[PDB]
Amino acid sequence: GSQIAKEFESFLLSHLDHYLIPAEDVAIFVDTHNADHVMLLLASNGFSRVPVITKEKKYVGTISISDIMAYQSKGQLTDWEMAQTDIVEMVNTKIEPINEAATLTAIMHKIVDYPFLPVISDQNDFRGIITRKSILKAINSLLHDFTDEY
Amino acid sequence: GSQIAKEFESFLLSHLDHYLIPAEDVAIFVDTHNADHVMLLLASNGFSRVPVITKEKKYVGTISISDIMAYQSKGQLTDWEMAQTDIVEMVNTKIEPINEAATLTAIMHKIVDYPFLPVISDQNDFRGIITRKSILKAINSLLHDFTDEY
Ligand SMILES: Nc1ncnc2c1ncn2[C@@H]1O[C@@H]2COP(=O)(O)O[C@H]3[C@@H](O)[C@H](n4cnc5c(N)ncnc54)O[C@@H]3COP(=O)(O)O[C@H]2[C@H]1O
Ligand SMILES: Nc1ncnc2c1ncn2[C@@H]1O[C@@H]2COP(=O)(O)O[C@H]3[C@@H](O)[C@H](n4cnc5c(N)ncnc54)O[C@@H]3COP(=O)(O)O[C@H]2[C@H]1O
Repeated sequence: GSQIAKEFESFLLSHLDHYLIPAEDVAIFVDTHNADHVMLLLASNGFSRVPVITKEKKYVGTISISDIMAYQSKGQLTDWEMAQTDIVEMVNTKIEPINEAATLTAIMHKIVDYPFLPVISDQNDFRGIITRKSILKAINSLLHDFTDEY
Repeated sequence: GSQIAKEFESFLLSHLDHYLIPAEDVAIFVDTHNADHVMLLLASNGFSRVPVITKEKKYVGTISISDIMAYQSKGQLTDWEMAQTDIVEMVNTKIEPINEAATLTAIMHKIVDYPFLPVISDQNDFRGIITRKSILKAINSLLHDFTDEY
């Protein structure tokens, strides 16, 4: 009864960096890379959607193969033309990044609509991502601790 | 302290049907439908991956636009040829469906690797799906109840 409630206080008031997949371990795209090779790398990494950053590691947005395809068809561009265009042009900006100072309660409410959230500093530096898998793993470790009592 | 632990017992020992998105509300494909229109409907529903069922509502597998594209390129098939082929040929069978009698602990451990799980009966009837969003919403309602005390 007692130890159960405090484990939740220590969970709810815990830091965001406990659940973060650091920027080094996040497959990203530099906004100046060509679109044809991005379509190629996305087929090799296997991720449906990845973050887009600048050379200074500043957050721009996210990209998927769908985004690249929508741009090519909307602009009627050829395959060769795409290999001469950078990602900036077709970058998705719909996902609003979360600050690294964000509460875990604030994470819980946002991660219900997003498979992942990109994490930024106050100066728009890319810090990594919060995935639903990371949060789900944290919930499972917590439940693992309450099955110890009864 | 007291009311906290029982809410978790009632959560952990709860039925799967509390978190299920019933079969009626799941966008599916009938295994005999043409592949070209499936590529079309997948662009209208917006789901990255959906279940594939038979006319008798028996579970077959799942489909995505990637699966359709991989089949067309691997078989070198033309656009018109795809409109004359049914989904059965390119159906993904990697996701193992969960029984409707499955424990919520068993759900927790499986939903960490899968955005969704297709739910089946003992006779392979499709019952619906368990999404990560459904589980994440259930965790949030639970945390909402413990913030009431302190
Ligand atoms: N290489 C792999 N090995 C093992 N399991 C894999 C995997 N690729 C995908 N999955 C599984 O599929 C889920 C959805 O993947 P998706 O690529 O659509 O969606 C992913 C992707 O868009 C992004 N993501 C995850 N890890 C990433 C990373 N290290 N770098 C860049 N983006 C990442 O976050 C979304 C949600 O991720 P999450 O981990 O919660 O959930 C992942 C994970 O459970
Ligand atoms: N039309 C829409 N309206 C609002 N939010 C939307 C949406 N489409 C996608 N999302 C959001 O994106 C998440 C990942 O979507 P995705 O299409 O890749 O992946 C989905 C899709 O493959 C499947 N799914 C969810 N609901 C479905 C349904 N009613 N019929 C068929 N498949 C469904 O389960 C996966 C995980 O679903 P989940 O709900 O946890 O997570 C969803 C949801 O949070």
